[PDB]
Amino acid sequence: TMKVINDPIHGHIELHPLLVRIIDTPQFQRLRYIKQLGGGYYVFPGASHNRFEHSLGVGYLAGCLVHALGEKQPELQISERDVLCVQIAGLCHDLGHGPFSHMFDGRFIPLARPEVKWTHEQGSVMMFEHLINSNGIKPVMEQYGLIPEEDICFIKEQIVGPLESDSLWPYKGRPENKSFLYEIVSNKRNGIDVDKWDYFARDCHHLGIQNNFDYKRFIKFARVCEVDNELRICARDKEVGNLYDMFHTRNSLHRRAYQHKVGNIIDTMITDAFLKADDYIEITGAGGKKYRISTAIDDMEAYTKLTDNIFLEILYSTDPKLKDAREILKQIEYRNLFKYVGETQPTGQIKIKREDYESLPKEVASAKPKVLLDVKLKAEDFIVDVINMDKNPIDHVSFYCKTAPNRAIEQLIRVYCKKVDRKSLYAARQYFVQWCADRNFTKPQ
Amino acid sequence: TMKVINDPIHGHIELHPLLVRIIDTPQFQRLRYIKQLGGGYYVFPGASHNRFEHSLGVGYLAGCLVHALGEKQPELQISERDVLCVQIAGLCHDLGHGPFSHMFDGRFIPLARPEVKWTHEQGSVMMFEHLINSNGIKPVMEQYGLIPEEDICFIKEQIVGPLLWPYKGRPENKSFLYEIVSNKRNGIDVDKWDYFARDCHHLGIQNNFDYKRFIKFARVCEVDNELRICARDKEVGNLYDMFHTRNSLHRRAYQHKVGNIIDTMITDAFLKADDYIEITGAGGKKYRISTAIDDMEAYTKLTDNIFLEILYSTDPKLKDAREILKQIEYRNLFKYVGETQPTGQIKIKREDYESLPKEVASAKPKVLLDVKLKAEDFIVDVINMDKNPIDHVSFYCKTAPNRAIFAEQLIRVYCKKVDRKSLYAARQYFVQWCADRNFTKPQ
Ligand SMILES: [Fe+3]
Ligand SMILES: [Fe+3]
Repeated sequence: TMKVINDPIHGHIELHPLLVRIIDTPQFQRLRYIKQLGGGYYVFPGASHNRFEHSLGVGYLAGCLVHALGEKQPELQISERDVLCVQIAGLCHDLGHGPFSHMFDGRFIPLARPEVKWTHEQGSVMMFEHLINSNGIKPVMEQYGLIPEEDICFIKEQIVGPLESDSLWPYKGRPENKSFLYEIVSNKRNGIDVDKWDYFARDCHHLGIQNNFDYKRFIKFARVCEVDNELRICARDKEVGNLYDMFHTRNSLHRRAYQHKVGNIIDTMITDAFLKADDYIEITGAGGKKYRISTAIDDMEAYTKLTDNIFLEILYSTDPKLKDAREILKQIEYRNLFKYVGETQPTGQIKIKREDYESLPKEVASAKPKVLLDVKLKAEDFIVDVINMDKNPIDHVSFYCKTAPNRAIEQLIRVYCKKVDRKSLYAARQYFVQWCADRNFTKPQ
Repeated sequence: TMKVINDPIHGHIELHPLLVRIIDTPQFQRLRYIKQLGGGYYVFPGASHNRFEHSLGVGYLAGCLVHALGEKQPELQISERDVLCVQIAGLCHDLGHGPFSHMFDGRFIPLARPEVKWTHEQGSVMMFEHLINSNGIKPVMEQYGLIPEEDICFIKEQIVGPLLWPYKGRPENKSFLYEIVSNKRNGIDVDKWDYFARDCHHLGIQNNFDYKRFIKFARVCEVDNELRICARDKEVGNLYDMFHTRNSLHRRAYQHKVGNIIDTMITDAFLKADDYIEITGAGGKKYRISTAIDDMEAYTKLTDNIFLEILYSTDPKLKDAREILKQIEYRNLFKYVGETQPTGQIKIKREDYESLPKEVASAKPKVLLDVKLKAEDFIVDVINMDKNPIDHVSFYCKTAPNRAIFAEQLIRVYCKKVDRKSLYAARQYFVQWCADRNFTKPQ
């Protein structure tokens, strides 16, 4: 039946039946309720897009890439099984994302369970297992040629990396003669996945930013080529221009959107409300076990029901135990947001870790501003946001000469105050410039 | 002093402080949680847009058009007061929509409370009143030049209509101001200019209308001694493209066969939960999905979230409704039986919607069947809609500027039993019904 979907970025998108059986599941439809840019919608009206449309776009591009490669280089032995496998992986890369996307894995779980190590990617593999175990997708895979064991491995390894983790070949879903396949959906080495292609295009389409690259061109002029004796997705030397444009694009999206002063403040605000509500909201999981926002990631049956909905559940609650949290959201509505204090950077290659996120506010309040301050602030009154951004650009990308196509030719720390009196704002700036100095961080300007 | 927002459609929208005060309220922010195409999102994966962005765009377009009209025609005498009122009309236009937009007032309320007469436009007037009274906006309006009495009247009339010049908000010499946010005559208002563009941009359809061009070559001319907004002859081309865009959107999106079934499925889950869903209102009064339209304190909290409340619900009372929605996830949707029209007959009325399923199941298919379906098994979807329009438009010529120059009802039937035998029985019942109701013969 090959269902066709009309997407705003990719136009008509043909979907194989296995891809549909997966999409039409509770586990997968969950992304229809998780905004892609998270809190960015409270700054960009156009950012109403959710992770569902993204996951579809990534599946469509991942397949376009493998199929084009296999058609131009039959030697590579790219099979239709491989095509379908890469498609499913790109279709589930974000299946593990939580409410408001990055807010959840980058700031919420870190401040809620600092001892835990959670990643949207780990979550993706776990939800994939849940999806294929709760919707009997295993037999459907066999029916369409896939080899369940081997192929499920291949897909998960495409989403999270060598599972079993100067040596040899670490993957176990596919051999080394097909290494290039592991570079389509997620590849931070060259920093060019098909995921980034879709998210750049779509976040640009909806946010209002101009997209300068043309994924279609790459897909056409792409070719597997030998680099340091390894099969790698290379591209013609003429695409350098397009690549630079793509990097420009990436930079613009980060500066104007992903690192937006207010959008990030609204993120820390929502996170605060969640933390204040974490001891009261109940997400029912397996066997009725009542998980919490922070603990729901331990039972995929509940993480299925953990979406952006929680936000409104909080806003519309009557439970007095959720007043604190609810009022934070009410603040957002009225636009009585946290007040920006300053911005600093770690020194050297130091990078603050998630396990130490909860400590940052306290260190700020425990500082001793030289000039004695009238008002004394406490941590609870402080918010410390750590913004991560992921090296010369085109030098790390591989290229091939058209005559011989087979061969080849970071952290921002922002401090915001929950109090708005001119007084407390001045005191926060003092505590902040101190924390920077006594932790050896750049001089706030 | 201002407040620039960045929209993918209009670009850099500048927002006057009064507008920003109206926007930053729980009442206006509730529109960030009501999808525009409602059921469409389940068919068009990029139709995730909500009414909030639409509202901002209508506000912007309204100001763009009035301010320009006045700049070129000072004779008309348009004040910043008029612009701020028209702007507010644009913003609050949709304040009254309900869960999954047009589904709420066009099918759910009519099927749960046939006796009631609720329109989203009425609810917009109610929520606008609630907004300005709950967030002390009246003194702010006075601070920026408005006359709360008259001006709120002008805004409310601009949304719902009159209440021989039938308006108390503004006099007749300013009648053109009432054709910006909603002109039911020429089908040209900024609410359409926006929703066309934005919907096209999220659906994957192309929009060939350059609203900027109209706003440019647009002036106010007289017609039958009535000041109206007319376009330049050089815009006919543009207007034609507009009229195809509309049709395209209607044929391809608004009237989509599955998007429509999915909507009637949503309404079926809401109807199976109304009695069990509580919405705290004024004074703690608990309201139901179908009664929150009576108290705006409750209505303010009635958004699409209700969809996810039922889905994540554990109350066994809600199980039935949960299953309906679970089908939408699993894509085990209602099946399309057929379509018809009431040509040369009386049009179907909302108060009768509820009654329809039983009529269909009461039909006596001429050839007896092996399967007997029940009224609970049918779903009757009445699709209403609002000629050669380019003629209904008014036009002017540069030389002498001052001077001038689709079906109505679609009844569709879906079946819940999806086996062959049942769908066949359904087609028989439906054909019979169409016949003994003198409705067009099902194709
Ligand atoms: Fe992604
Ligand atoms: Fe509208």
